[PDB]
Parts: sequence; C-alpha cells; structure tokens
Amino acid sequence: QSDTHIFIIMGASGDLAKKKIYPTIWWLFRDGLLPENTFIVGYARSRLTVADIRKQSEPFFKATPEEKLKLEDFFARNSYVAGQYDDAASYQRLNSHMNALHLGSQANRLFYLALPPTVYEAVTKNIHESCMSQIGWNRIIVEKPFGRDLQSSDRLSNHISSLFREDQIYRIDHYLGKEMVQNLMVLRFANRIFGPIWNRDNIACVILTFKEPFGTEGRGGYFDEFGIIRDVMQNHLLQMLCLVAMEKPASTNSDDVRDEKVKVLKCISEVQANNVVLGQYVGNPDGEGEATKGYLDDPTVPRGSTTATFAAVVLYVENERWDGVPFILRCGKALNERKAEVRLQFHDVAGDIFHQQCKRNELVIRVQPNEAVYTKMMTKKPGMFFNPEESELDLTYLPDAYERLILDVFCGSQMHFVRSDELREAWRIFTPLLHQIELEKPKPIPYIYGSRGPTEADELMKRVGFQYEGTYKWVN
Amino acid sequence: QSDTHIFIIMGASGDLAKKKIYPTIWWLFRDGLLPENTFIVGYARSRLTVADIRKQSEPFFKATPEEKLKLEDFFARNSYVAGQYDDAASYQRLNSHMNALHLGSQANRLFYLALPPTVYEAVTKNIHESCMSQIGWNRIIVEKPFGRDLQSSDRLSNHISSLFREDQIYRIDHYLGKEMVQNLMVLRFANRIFGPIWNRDNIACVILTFKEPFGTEGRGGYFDEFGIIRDVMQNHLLQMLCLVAMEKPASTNSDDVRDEKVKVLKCISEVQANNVVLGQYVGNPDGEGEATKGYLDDPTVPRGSTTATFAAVVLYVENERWDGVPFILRCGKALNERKAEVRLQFHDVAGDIFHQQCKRNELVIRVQPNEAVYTKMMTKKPGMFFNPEESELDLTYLPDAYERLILDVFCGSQMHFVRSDELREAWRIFTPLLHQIELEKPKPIPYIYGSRGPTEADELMKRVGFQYEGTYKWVN
Amino acid sequence: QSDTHIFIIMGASGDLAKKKIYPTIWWLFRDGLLPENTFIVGYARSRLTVADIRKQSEPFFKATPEEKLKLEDFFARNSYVAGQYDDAASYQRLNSHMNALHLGSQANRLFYLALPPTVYEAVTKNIHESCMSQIGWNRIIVEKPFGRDLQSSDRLSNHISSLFREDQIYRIDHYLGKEMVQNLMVLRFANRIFGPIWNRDNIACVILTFKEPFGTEGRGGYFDEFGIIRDVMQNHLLQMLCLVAMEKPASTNSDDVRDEKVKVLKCISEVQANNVVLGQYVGNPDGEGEATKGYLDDPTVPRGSTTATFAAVVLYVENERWDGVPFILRCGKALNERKAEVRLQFHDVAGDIFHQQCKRNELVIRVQPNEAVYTKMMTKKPGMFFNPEESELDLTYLPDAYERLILDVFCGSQMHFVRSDELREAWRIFTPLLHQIELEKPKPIPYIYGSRGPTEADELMKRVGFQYEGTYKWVN
Amino acid sequence: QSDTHIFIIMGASGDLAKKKIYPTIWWLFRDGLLPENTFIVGYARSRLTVADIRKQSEPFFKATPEEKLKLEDFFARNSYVAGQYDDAASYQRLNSHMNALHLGSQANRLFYLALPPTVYEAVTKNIHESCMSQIGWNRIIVEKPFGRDLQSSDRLSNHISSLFREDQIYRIDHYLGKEMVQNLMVLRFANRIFGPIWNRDNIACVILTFKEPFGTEGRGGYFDEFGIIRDVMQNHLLQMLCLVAMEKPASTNSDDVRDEKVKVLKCISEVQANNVVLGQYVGNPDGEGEATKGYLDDPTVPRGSTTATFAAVVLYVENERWDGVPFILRCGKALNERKAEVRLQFHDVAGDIFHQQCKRNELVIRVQPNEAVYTKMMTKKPGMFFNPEESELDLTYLPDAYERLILDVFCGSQMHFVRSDELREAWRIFTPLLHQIELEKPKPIPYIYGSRGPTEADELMKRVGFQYEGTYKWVN
Ligand SMILES: NC(=O)c1ccc[n+]([C@@H]2O[C@H](COP(=O)([O-])OP(=O)(O)OC[C@H]3O[C@@H](n4cnc5c(N)ncnc54)[C@H](OP(=O)(O)O)[C@@H]3O)[C@@H](O)[C@H]2O)c1
Ligand SMILES: NC(=O)c1ccc[n+]([C@@H]2O[C@H](COP(=O)([O-])OP(=O)(O)OC[C@H]3O[C@@H](n4cnc5c(N)ncnc54)[C@H](OP(=O)(O)O)[C@@H]3O)[C@@H](O)[C@H]2O)c1
Ligand SMILES: NC(=O)c1ccc[n+]([C@@H]2O[C@H](COP(=O)([O-])OP(=O)(O)OC[C@H]3O[C@@H](n4cnc5c(N)ncnc54)[C@H](OP(=O)(O)O)[C@@H]3O)[C@@H](O)[C@H]2O)c1
Repeated sequence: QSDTHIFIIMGASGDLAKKKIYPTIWWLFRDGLLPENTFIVGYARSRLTVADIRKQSEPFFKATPEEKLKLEDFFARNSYVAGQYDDAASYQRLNSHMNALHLGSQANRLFYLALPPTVYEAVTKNIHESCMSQIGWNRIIVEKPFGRDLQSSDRLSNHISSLFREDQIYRIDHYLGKEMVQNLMVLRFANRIFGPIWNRDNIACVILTFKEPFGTEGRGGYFDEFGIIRDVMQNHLLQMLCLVAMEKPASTNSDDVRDEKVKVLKCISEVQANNVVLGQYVGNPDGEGEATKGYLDDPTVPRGSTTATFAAVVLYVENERWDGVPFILRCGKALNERKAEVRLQFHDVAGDIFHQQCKRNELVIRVQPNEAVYTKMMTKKPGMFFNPEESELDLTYLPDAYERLILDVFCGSQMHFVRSDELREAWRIFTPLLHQIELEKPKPIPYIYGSRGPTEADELMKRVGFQYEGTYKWVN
Repeated sequence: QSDTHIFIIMGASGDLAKKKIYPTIWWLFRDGLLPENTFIVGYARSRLTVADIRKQSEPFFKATPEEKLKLEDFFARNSYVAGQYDDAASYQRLNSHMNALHLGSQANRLFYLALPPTVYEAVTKNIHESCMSQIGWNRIIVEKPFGRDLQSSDRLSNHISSLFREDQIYRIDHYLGKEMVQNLMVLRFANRIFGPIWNRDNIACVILTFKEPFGTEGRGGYFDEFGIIRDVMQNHLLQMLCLVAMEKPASTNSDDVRDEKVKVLKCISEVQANNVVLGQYVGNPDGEGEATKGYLDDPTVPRGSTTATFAAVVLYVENERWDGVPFILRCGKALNERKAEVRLQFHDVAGDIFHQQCKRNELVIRVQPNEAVYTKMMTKKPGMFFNPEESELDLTYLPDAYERLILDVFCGSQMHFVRSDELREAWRIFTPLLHQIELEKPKPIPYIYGSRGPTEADELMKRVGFQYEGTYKWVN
Repeated sequence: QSDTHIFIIMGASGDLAKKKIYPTIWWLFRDGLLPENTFIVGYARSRLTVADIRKQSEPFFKATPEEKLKLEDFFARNSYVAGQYDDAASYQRLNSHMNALHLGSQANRLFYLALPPTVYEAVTKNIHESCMSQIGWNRIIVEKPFGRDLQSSDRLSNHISSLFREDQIYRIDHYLGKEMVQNLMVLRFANRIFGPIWNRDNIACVILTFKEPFGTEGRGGYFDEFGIIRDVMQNHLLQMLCLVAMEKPASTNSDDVRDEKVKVLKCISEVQANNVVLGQYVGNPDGEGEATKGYLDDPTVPRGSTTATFAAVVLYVENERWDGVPFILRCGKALNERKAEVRLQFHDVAGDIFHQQCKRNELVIRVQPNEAVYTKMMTKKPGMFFNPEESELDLTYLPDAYERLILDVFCGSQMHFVRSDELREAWRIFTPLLHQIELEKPKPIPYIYGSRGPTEADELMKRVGFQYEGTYKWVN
Repeated sequence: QSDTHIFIIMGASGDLAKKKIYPTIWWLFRDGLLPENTFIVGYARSRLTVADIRKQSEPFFKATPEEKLKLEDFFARNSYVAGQYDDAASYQRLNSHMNALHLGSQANRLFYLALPPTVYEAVTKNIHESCMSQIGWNRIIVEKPFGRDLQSSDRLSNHISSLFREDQIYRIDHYLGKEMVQNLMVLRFANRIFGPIWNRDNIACVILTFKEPFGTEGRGGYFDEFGIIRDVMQNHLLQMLCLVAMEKPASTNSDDVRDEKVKVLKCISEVQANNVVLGQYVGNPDGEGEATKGYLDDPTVPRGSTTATFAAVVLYVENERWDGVPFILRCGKALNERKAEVRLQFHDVAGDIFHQQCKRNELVIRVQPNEAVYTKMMTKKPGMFFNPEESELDLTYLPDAYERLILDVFCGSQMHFVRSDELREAWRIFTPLLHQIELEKPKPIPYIYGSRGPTEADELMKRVGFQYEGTYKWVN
C-alpha cells in the first residue's frame, strides 16, 4: 500500500516554478519516479489556470510528441488555487481544495516555497495554521537566500523552527545533489588508499574552486545586494569544505552526516580580511559581445557599487585532523572558465632522494564540467637516468541533481539539505567580514572579463602555502 | 678527454653472444651510446673470423641498408682471439692482442662472460692472472645460473670475490633493467600518496606474479636440472619483492639501494613446504599444436621427472613494516598468459558504513605486457542510492633493458645487478626447500597447458589472506 | 550582582537526603562554594521540622565545635514543607513558601529528586505545573535507576523531556565526578604521547574494571530486581568506555563532549550472550564473619534467585578508530578487592628483534583506590646481555565528587551528567541481553566470596585477545 | 673446552694502563668473568717488573685484605716484556715470550693499545708482522683520538684496515658501554608506546646534552690542541644521536646495529657555522678555589688561545623519519652541573581544546647522573575547572662500563665500538667546521665557570624550534 502525496507549489506563477519546478515534477512523473497518487497544486496571487501553466511551462517541459497522453494525464492531477500570501481565507480555500482531492486528508503534503523570502514568515505561519495534514507528514522546501547575515538568517530560522521540526524543513541546495559532490563521501570513506593521508601530516593545502565564465548578464541589480560571498562562498564552497574535511560519520543516516558537517563548521574561526581577496570584473575591450561590458556597465547596478564579483578567502579548520592546513575558497564570475573543483596538494616527500626534482602530489576532484578524479604524482621518466616526472592516475568510466533532490524530499532523506545549526555556523563564519565590507566599502580589485581574476588571489594562495609550478603537462 | 674501452666477449661463438650480445653492442654503437674508442674482442675455442661472426649475427643485427657504412665501421673495431679457457698461453695471446690495440694498455676492460658456469672459475682466475688492465678499470659481467643452491653458489661467489672486488662484479639480471621495475623506486619514494599506506597497517597481502604462456618448448632437459624456482622465483620474483618491501635508501647510490634490498632479504625466514604449491604442466588435448605436448612429452626430459614448471610460495618479511603480511610469489610456465605484475591488496576499511558493499583496494603495477599502474578503488554508483562500486585510477601516458644494463656496466652503476650478499640471502631463503624437493621428489600437481595452473595455488593464496572477488569489471 | 537560589530537596525524610544531600550542601555552604543567597527547602509527606532534619543529619554533617555558628546560620536558611507527591494543593503550598522567601520569585530553583522513581512522573509533572520559576532557571536532579530496560527508561525519559529541556535535566552519576574519570580527557587530548597510539593499529584490547570486595550485605532484595549489569555495567563501565573510546570533542563545552560520547555509543552493537560471563557469589567457609554468607544466604533474596552479582561482557566499537578492538567490561561484588580501572593492552611490537622476550605494553588508569596512571613497558635488564625486562613509568604527585557534581548543577555544567540519547543508547546496547537473562533464567557461575570471580571470565578475556602473563613484578 | 687468551697491554707503564686497564682486568679476574686461561703481558720501553706494576696499580686495584691470595694468583699470570715500539727484535721477543706461555701458540691474542696515536701505525704494523696468532683470533683495542680531522683519521684508519679486518678492530668508546645508552635500543624497539611517535610528525626537536662542572683542571694544554668538539661532540653526542635517530635494525647483531648507525650518519649534512655557538669558560671571582681560574689562566694553555670549551651545534637528519627535526648537540666544560641526557620535545597537540594552557610533551633519558627515564605530560589539575597542569611519568626501579666493554672484546661483540665508516661519516660531518675554526680563529663567547654557558646557545635552541617554559615544577 502506497500513500498519496500533494505537491503544493506556492508561487507557481513565478519564473522558478515554470522553468524548473513544473518541468522537474513532469520528468519525475514521466519516468514513474513519483508516488503513483501525486497531486500538484499551485498557489499564487495571479489568476491563472492549468492551461496557462501548461502554456508557459511546456517550452521548458521538453515534451516530445510520443508522451502527449502522459502529458495530459499529468495536468489531470494538476490544479491551481488563487489567493494571497497573508489572507487566511485563501489558505482555508487551499486546505479545502486539498481535502477535496481524492484521499486528500491522509495525503502527505510537500510544500515547495517558490517565493521571495520576504513572505516566508507569513507563508510558513499560515501553512502551519491551516494547511497541515493530520495523518501524513508535512515537509516544506525552502529556497535561498537564507537571510543575509547571522542575525536575519537567525530570525528567519527561529521563526520557521518555531512552527516546523528539523525533520520537516528542507533547505534546498542544488549543489548537494551533484554526482561528484555526493561521490566525495564514498571516495573518502570507502577506500583505504585515501584514509591515512587525509590529514594535516600529509596535506599541505586544500583548494575549493567555483568559477563561472559569465558575468551578471543583465540582472546585476539583484546580484548587487548579495555579492559573490553570499551567492557562492557561504553555501557551495562551504558545503564542499564540510564534505572534504569532515570526520567519518557513524553511519550514512542524514543526521550523522550533517552532525559531522556542523562539527567541522564549529571548528572554523571567523574570517579575517587579511585572508580575503575581493575582485569586481570589468569589461574586455578585446572581448566579443557580452564580455565587453563590466560589472558597473549594467544599468541595474547602482553607480559606485563596490560589490565583489570575485572572492578568494582562506579558512582554517582548527581540529586534530586539519590544524594549520589552509582551506582556500576561490569563486568568481566572468572568469576564464566554468569549473567546480576540489584540489588537495600534499606535502613534499620527507627526505627527498631525487635532488629536489619531485613535485607535490595533488588529488583533484572536479565536480564540473566533465566530472573527473585524478591524482598528480611522480613517475620515472622513460629514459636512462633516475629522474622522476609528473604524471597522473585518472579515474576512468538518469535524473539530474534537482530531480534527485526533490525525490529525496519525497523519501525523507535530509543529507543533501542544510540543517539549521549548519546554516548558523556558516553565517557566523562570514558575518564579521560581510559587515566590514558593507561598512568600509573597500574597493574590489578590477579584473578583465574572461581572465583568472585578480593576481592578489594567486599571491594569497602562494602566501598560505600552495605552490603552483606550471611544469605539469597533460594531454587527453 | 674520454678513455678507451675494450669489450671482451668470451664465448663469442655461443648462441647468447651472436643472438643478444653482438646485436646489443651493435645497437649501442649505432646510436653513439658507447664510448667513442670501444673495441670488441671475441674469445672462444672455435676458430672463427670477424666475417663468420658477422654472418651468424647479422640476421639478429636488424641491419638496414642505410647504416651499412656504420656496420663495416663497427666490425673494423671488432677482433677475435682463438684459445682455450684454461690454457695460459691463450690468455697471454689475448692480453697481447688487447695491448696491440690502439691505447690498449690504459683502456677500460669489460669482460662479458658468455660461457656456461662450469668454466667460470678458470676464466675468472686467468683474467685476473694475465688480462687485467693496470690503468683502467676491469669489470666482469657474470650470467646466471649463479650456483644451484647455497653451497655451490657460495663456492663460486667466494672464488670470484677472492679475485675481484664487489665494484668489479656485475651479475646481470635482465629484469632489473625493465622500465616498470625501475619505476618502482620512483613510485614508492617520490610520492606522498603511496608513503603512509605502504605498511602492514594498510596492506593485507602482496602478490608477485610471473606467468609465461609457453612451456619448455623443446629444451626441457636444460630446464629439468633447475626447475621453476631456481629459474624464476629465486631471482625475478625475489628482486621484485625486495623492491616492493625495501625501506627508503639513504640516496640513489647503488650501494645504498642494494643495502636496503639485502636488509629486506635478511628479514625473510626459510620457506616451509606447507607454504609452497608446485605444479607441472601436461598437454592440452583440445590445444592446437605445441599446447598438446606435456612437460614429460619432451624427449629431452628424463622419464619420471618431478620437476616443477609452476610454483606458488608465500614469504614473510619479519620486520616493523611488513610483519604478518604474506608475500605470494607465483610463477609458472605454459600458463594462460604472459604477465609480470605486482599487486598490493589493502585491508578492509575500518568501521565500514556502506553495509559490507565495499571491496578491498588494490594497487597493481604490471611490469609486462603493456606497462600499467592502476589502483582499484570504490566510487559512488551513478544512480540514486548510496552504493559504492569498484572503479580504478589508471596511470596514463629508447634502448631496451639489455642495452641499458650494458650501458650501466659501462658507466659503473651497479644498482641493477645482484650483489654477493643479496645472492647468498636469496639462496639461503630457498635452499632447504630445494633440498627437500630434490630429496623427497614430491609429485607436482598436473595442470593443463594454457590454464592458470593448479587450483591449490588459489587455495593457498586464499588461506594466507588474499581474497579474490571476481566482481571487478573492466573495459578498455 | 549575584542571583538567589533555592535548593528544593524533595523526599528530604529519606536516607539519601539526610546521609548525603544535606551534609553535601552543608559542606558546600561551609566553604562558601554555594551562592550567597541559597535557601534549602525540604519537601516530603512525613511531618518533620528543621530540628528533626538537623538531629537526623548532624551525625553525618561532620559538624565540629568550631563552626556551630555557621551550622545554625545554615539551618536558618533551611525550611520544610509537608505535602503529598500527587496533591496539587501541596505543590501550591510549596510554591507559595518558595515565593514567601526573600527574592523567591526571581530565584533559581534547583530540584533534587531524592525519591524512588515510582513517583518521578507525578513529581516532575507537578513541578512543571506549579513550582517553576518565571525569571530564574529551573534544573532538576534525577537519580538512578533510569528505568529498567530500553522501554521503561524511554517512557520515563519521554515523560520528563515532554516537560523539561535537556539543559534543565541533570541525571546524576557520582562516578562522572571522580578525579581520574575527569582526568581521562586531559590525559587523552592534552598530550601528544598518547595521541597516535590511541587506536586499533596499536591497542590489542581495552579492559574496564569495577570490583567491590563486599557483597549485597543485607539489602540483597533490592539488588535482586536489578542485578550487576543494571547496577554497574550500564552506567559506570559504559561511561568509562565512552571516555576511553571517544573522538576528540570540538571543545570542552558539555554539548560537544556528550555528543562524542553518544557518537561512540551509537557505534556499539547489542551484546551477545556468548560474549557474557555471569556469576553469583557464594559464602566462604574459611571466610571470617560476613564473607561466609552467600548471595542466597540473604533472607531478603528470593529463593532460587539467578541474579548475577558478577558480569564480564565484551563490547565492540565498530568505527574507524576501534574496529576489532575488544572492550572488556568486568564488574562484580564480593570480589577480592575494590578497584575501578582502565587498562589498555597494546599489540606486540612488529618485527620483534629480542627473541620473543618482549611483553605487551600496557597503560593503566586506576580510578580508585589510590589514583594512579602507569604504563608497563620494556627496559634493558641491568646486566651484560641484551634482554629486556618489564618495567613501568609511574605518574608521580578539596570538594569530593558529589560536592563538585552539585556545584556543576549550580553553574549549569552538564558534561558529567547522562544525556537522554546517551541513556537510550546505553539501554539499547544491553536490553536484548537483559531480556534473555530474565526470560531464560540462566544459572550464574558460583564463585567464592573474596575471590576474583568465575574463571570463565578469564577464559573469555583470553579468548577475545587479552593475554595475562603473571611475570610482571612490582614493588612500591 | 675453553681457549686460552693473552691480554697484551702495550704501553703498560702509562697512566691509562695502571689507573684503568690493570684494575679493570683485575676486577674481571676477581669475579671470574675472564676466561680461565688468561695471561696479561705488558709491553713498553721503560724497564719495569711485575712488582713495579703491582706497586703503581694496587692503590687503584681497590685490593681488600680478603682476596690477597687471588691478587698474587693474578700477577702469577702477569708478565712484562721491555722493548721499543719500532724495533723488530723487541716484537720478536714479545712473540717468543707469548709462545713461551702455556698454550701460547693457539691462544687468542687481545692487544690493548694504551699508547699515544703517534706510534699506532708502527705498533699495528709490527703486531701484524710478528705477533699475530696463527690459530686463535687477534683483536686490537684502539683508543681515541682517532685522528684530528677527516684526512688524518682516514690515513690512520686506512693504515689499520690495510692490516686488520673490521672484525678485528675495536675502537673503544667508554660511553657506548653505559647502561642508559644501551637501554636506548630496548626503550625504542621493545615498546609499542614509543614507536609511532618517534618521528618528525610528532617530535619538534631533539636535545643531546653532555655537561661537565669542572674545567680543564691543570692539563689545559692537552685539551687546547683538540677542543670540545673533537673531545665530546664528535664521539659521545654523535653516538647518542645515532642511537636516538636510527631505524630499527634487522637484528641485534653488531653489524646490523652499526649499519643502522652509519645509515643515520650518512643522512647528516656538514655543519654550518650559523648553527654553531662556541664558548670558552672564564674564572669565577665569586667562585671558591678552582672555579676562580679561567681557561686561559692555565699556564699550559698557549696565550691568546681561541679553543672552545663549550659548543652547541644543530644537526639535521635529512631522511623520511627526521626531515626538519633539529638535533641540538650541547656540550661544555666548567658548567653548572654534570649531565648526559637525551631530550625529545614533542609538537603541540593539534587542535588544542584547552585554550593554549597545554605544554609540549617531553621524553627525557638521563644517562647520568642518577639514570632516569621520565616523560613530561599534561594532567588535570586537582580542583574544579578543566585546566591541565604539567606532570610526569617516571621510570621506577655489576661490572661497570669499561669492564663490560673489555668483556665484549673478549666475546667478540662489536656493537659498542666505532666502525670505520661510522668514524669517517662523523669526521666528514664536522671537518669543514673544524677547519673554519682553526683558520679564522673566531673568538669564543666567554662564560663564567659554573654557569650554564653562553646565552647565545639558548638563543640558538629557541631559534631552531625548542621552547623552554620554566613553568615545570618537580619535587622528589
Ligand atoms: N641466450 C641464451 O642462451 C642465454 C640466456 C640467458 C642466460 N644465458 C647464460 O649465459 C651463458 C652463455 O651460454 P650460451 O647460451 O652461450 O651457451 P653456449 O652457446 O653453449 O656457450 C657459449 C660458448 O661457450 C663455449 N662452451 C660451450 N660449452 C663449453 C664447455 N663445456 N666448456 C668450455 N667451453 C664451452 C662454446 O664456445 P667454443 O666451443 O668456441 O669454446 C660456446 O660457443 C650460459 O651460462 C647461460 O646460462 C644464456
Ligand atoms: N543513599 C541512597 O540510598 C541512594 C544511593 C544512590 C541512589 N539513590 C537513589 O536516590 C533515590 C532516593 O531514595 P532513598 O535512598 O532516599 O530511599 P527512601 O529513603 O525510601 O526515599 C526517600 C523518601 O521518599 C519518600 N517515599 C519513599 N517511598 C515512597 C513511595 N512508595 N511513594 C512516595 N514516596 C515515597 C519517603 O518520604 P515520605 O515518607 O516523607 O514521603 C522517603 O523518606 C532512590 O530512587 C535511589 O535509587 C539512593
Ligand atoms: N687515562 C687516560 O689518560 C686516558 C683516557 C682516555 C683515553 N686515553 C688514550 O689512551 C692512550 C694512552 O695514553 P696514556 O694516558 O697512557 O698516556 P701515556 O701514559 O703518556 O702513554 C702510555 C705509555 O706510552 C709510552 N709513550 C709515551 N709517549 C710516547 C712517545 N712519544 N713515543 C712512544 N711511546 C710513548 C710510555 O711508555 P714507555 O715510556 O715505557 O715507552 C707511556 O708510559 C692515549 O692515546 C690517550 O689519548 C687515555
């Protein structure tokens, strides 16, 4: 026997709904991954119909002629309820319509909050007042931003926690669903070869990279209020750091894994400005098309903006495993490439017998693009003398990340979602730096659209212990 | 200023000379790797000329039309001296002819002894008596067999050492010149990633393999007096064990490396018969051609022979690094493939959190064929659940071994040559077992030409701690 | 400015109150360790006065003539309220009397529950209804037993947690306040010398001992319903195991330490009967006085009792640090001595060069009696030959445990108190074994009053890997 | 059956003979430690008799009335032969007298060379010409100095090795016979607790100390030609370093142990002057008696002498175990105390949770005086808060060193004697510094008789990584 589920999309008229949520639920229904009795209920202020949602989402549905019957079966279970986000009568009508569905009283209710955070308090409070199922479970999906600093995020989290349990709150982060990011735990904890070296005695530095080759591309005003740190560092690179640095969990249960992640975060001190390099991209006169416009060339960006589109920060995990190992978090927009990557550079071999010709070993876990795991190491040069040369061992070798995250919410797996204590630790790490940046308005270092970013970032990486050589040559 | 060298080939009328030594010296001269003033002097009882040696060796010379001028310049420096191996007048004529060469008194003398060991004592004694240079160095190349047990090898080694210093004796082993075998030291000692796990705390077992797909192929009588242990185990697999197990040398000087090798050998106890599996191949009735003949089907093999063409022995290195780790030496003829390989199987990960789905990590160093280094490890299965699957990191990417060994003798590098103490340790490890085999004449386990050998070998490997799974699937 | 405190002793007419709680609070007041404004309020059904409590407790007060003025100042702040444990009017009178005290509305209320657990639900529920301070904090001290199995303890813990937060509940364990037990964390985590060896690669087995030289001594009927496992193993030895085995906490905050303890407990599987040895002491005919009576010789013990007065169980911590290391928990009554002790026996040295003369190293942390830390190790025998002999490095060198525990409740430090999740993990480890014991009624192995207990316990320790030698000689 | 032995003392008229060698052989004969058939033969230019040797040595014999019969039995086996050290007739008479003894042709001959090194070449050459036994073994005991630099020591060693095998040469060092020095190997290699931490990952620095509280005390002229480095550092502290730093030998055979020692020495680079602090003691005006005279106050010391009576040098063992760990060698005369000591200071604990209150662990092996092994570590302060305090684990608990060294020469054990390669490595480490000192004549830093020496030595120790605290309080 299988229970019925109601997927309540609140804010279904928004861009996020039609472009990502409705197509994702459609793909999950197409492959039979959803529970059989799944009803999708929209909820927004705009007066639309299921026909309107179909019309605005089918270009993103990737709907091919073959499964048109399944398409019209999908919107058969779809429905819409118009109402306001702070009007109790609208929530009463929403609850009645959910109860008007087949087996709507014992159904599991999954609320996806595709709304700006400005209405999150009211939406969550009203959902807890009137739209909570008395038999099935009730889980809410919350989207970023989760506040802008420690205080505002703490306010929002305390409000949501005052109504919902931690097992009901799913703060969705699309990177925690990516294949390499989830493979990190198997790589670290299923293998003997990576166990004894994964510590400060063998690792010189850890580099976590998130590069984008495109700038703000028109919507620079929305980016201006947050900046690169809040946008990327505070969530993506910090989750990456937690996965890289965490102790082995007692089990693969979500609670144990998130316990280990928050335990790592609690061992990190607040970031100091001397360990931070900020940059803001400028236009490329030799660039072609969109690369010629700088961050300030966007009309929506306020004039004189000091918002950083690039950041390189050094964190330290002050515990037994990691003491003294710099964790370099590097992210930026309008850079030379797209790349999300974990790099461990190992210490020199103690007692070198090859006359300083050896290079530091490196383990690279490239999350994207073209997922790869390779370790740069030394091998004998084919020849006559005893000279090592750099080589590498390369790892050789379905629903996407968002689909699997939604499936996880369906199955109640919370390992790939940000816990409240994890969020608060993340905000406390970066809040003094964010306040200093907002207060002093330091001028970011300009860098040209399509470059690697400020050179001061490379200087900072070199200063904290990373050594780039440039002698490693690789051919596919 | 460069010194002149005399390459004295004694036994130049033999098969080894014409088929390997003369072509190798030819190839070294062709590429200008030899010293400019190098004279090759043959010496044997048969009355031949340089024309005869050219005629019998040119099919093996791989002489192409282009370098015929260099060919005739090569035999210009060639010469021959007929004489007996125990006649002092013949050695006087050899010395006079060497002195009759240009700068023949201050030349470096390199004596390759391409003779059966039965005359080694007389040849070395006479060389030391009359043909030793008073200005340049004198180095002798000695070929296997180096005795048949501890006592005979000790006799021969004591006689040679009574006349020559260790820096003058080059016991040539063609496997110590192979690329992967020499890459073992760089792989172990130039890389941080292989350092902390290369010990008993992480390695469950070490497997050293030497397989040949062909049998004795006609000359079974010569093999009958030695057997597979003396043929392969006592030198090839034992050198492989020394390279795998040795501590890091103080430097890359030959003396330090061979010191580490003999230090490893001294920590090995004598082999017991319960850790030995012996086999002798039989014919394959479904085989095609030469595979249908068994070891005893060779007319040159004495009837009722119990000579083993296969052996699997377990050794233990009783020291701090390796205590309790079984070293499985596996070699055999007429097997299913050609392969020389080093396999390290690592222990299970302690505190498994993946519900016993993990497989033991393995590091494989395949010396031949198709040199490869790969490590079998666990990675997340592309899917939805948290299941690891077996994968592997693969290493991705000139004069041959004999040429480089001869070049090493020219440059005086002795690290790829068996030292006397190393030879004596090797013989003391295996001599009780060899005496037991010769005394009791145990019947070897038959196995069909072209198979993997006796099943008792797999039982022994499983008993000492190796676990084969068969679930690892690999595709190129 | 310092807040006022009310120490509410409920069940003040009981033996525990007059013999331990009132004297402990008296000694804390004598040395000025309590807050200056501290009022002690008794509460029980028996109609007594402060004079009666003084009369029944002064023999235990250790009151010397010098501080009689402080004695009569102490009972000046003392008061008593008679009432029933489930009568709301009595709790109203208690609350009014607390409010009738000076600054009784903003005072911090500390409820020591010196009552049998049968009334704990009613007492806690009524305290939460009516006697909870609205300004100061409210903390309750709960005494053992904390249930009798997983189910009943879970019932009681869920009821208490339904009214009080974890930061308000103090489950008091007098052993967590002992000096060596608290020194375990400093010894493990403040010292480099004990860090790298505190793992499965170096430790062969861990022995946790709790021996008493006296039997049930008259009150055998009370012991009969619980047994040695519930009495000692489930709390004392398990807390000792958690301290020995835990990972390093993120900090010395109580929450981090108890998180590490519960993380250790979660990695322990349920005990199997084959890893359990049970004993029940019999009388000693050669004993003198009380040693001649067996466990069943007590008239209060039901006839045919199979209650175990001795237990030796082996636990395993299935995690990365401890996998395969047996944890031997050994406790018993009427044994040959009093002793609480932690013993780590280390593995043999790998690659022994002293011809098997070496003994396993041992680290001993004796909690009581005569607190000591010593490590048994090998030293050269004073003589001529190269023979090691066993020696040892000995560690060389205030309010008692209950006083410091009560002070901890005053300061709000919860590190030495059992958390709810820790309690439920402890109960789930032992509950199947306890149910099997109460169901099958296995006959315990008799052992004579004053001996070391059953020999089967020594057999079990030897079987799981501990090796006793008896060659270690020590003189003071 | 036991062989006869001849103890030939050459230079028997010297102070060393009568004061140390004759009494030591007397004590060995008194306790029956020598072989039963042992004959002591003196040899010197001065014309003395056995009565004269008895008269000049009995005050040092410690001869008590009880064993006067054994005394006169001892000189019954004593004899003397007068002769010159370069006259062949004298050695012929010595050989004839040895043959004139009972079983003097098959006796084992033990030559103690109690002569200044100026005659060593002649004495050894003549002994090898005429006084070598043809049946028994022949071993020579050689005393320091073993040259003054690399070249002179190499000359002397090449001369002695040209006549004697390494198994015949016993370069006696009285410190290698001391109890703690020999206990170093058992402490390091018989114990698990000292194994995994004995490396660069755990040890911050190694301090080797040799302090004397007395100056040159009259014979300053003899000290002037050598200095403190040659006197103490080049042998005592370097042997101590080898024992501390060496890898585990394959066995306790002398050859394996000395192989490990020379392997350590080969990994040490030549000392640089910036890692050297030199001092020369001056008189103490507040001193009493001999402490008031400085090094230059000795009339036998040449005026303007720059000879160092104190030295503190830092060495580095560039290998896998020790890379980057400073080895501080500290020795000096006229200091505040007598002390020979090995101190290992360990690194800070990684991830400190005790708010920087922890001190570095230390392992101290005091060779003399009052042999002790103790480890300074952190323990909980008896009190209320979580503060560690420094404490220590103390180790708690026959022929002397020279007697056991002579016995070792009798039994042929060479582990406590300097091998030739070890001597040459020791000289090559210090020779550039010694030549620089002799060439530039740097002025040593004055320090007062009875102090700890120059403060620059403490500055150097602090600079290379040792941290002295002064907060460690110890009471017996
Ligand atoms: N390619 C190979 O066959 C090969 C491979 C690996 C190792 N080896 C080793 O290298 C050595 C060279 O042997 P080989 O292959 O050259 O065999 P071989 O051809 O029989 O010996 C070479 C020459 O030695 C002389 N000779 C043969 N038997 C003799 C005897 N009883 N007394 C004195 N002289 C004798 C002969 O020259 P004269 O008649 O002119 O005197 C013969 O031409 C062997 O010990 C073998 O174990 C050989
Ligand atoms: N020293 C110790 O004995 C000791 C040691 C360790 C742990 N503990 C634990 O601490 C708790 C305190 O027990 P205790 O030693 O004080 O025993 P107790 O003296 O029998 O109990 C204390 C008081 O509780 C009241 N009481 C007793 N039985 C009751 C019942 N059935 N219903 C309601 N009230 C009852 C009585 O006061 P009124 O008659 O005035 O109501 C009695 O004076 C126990 O649960 C025990 O397990 C005690
Ligand atoms: N106790 C110590 O003094 C002591 C301590 C440690 C090491 N050592 C070392 O042990 C060796 C023994 O020296 P020692 O203390 O015995 O000094 P020593 O008494 O001067 O020398 C011993 C004997 O050697 C002979 N001799 C002295 N100078 C000579 C010369 N220039 N040429 C030939 N023969 C000479 C003398 O005997 P004849 O006059 O009869 O020939 C003298 O009695 C020394 O090299 C010293 O470095 C000595």
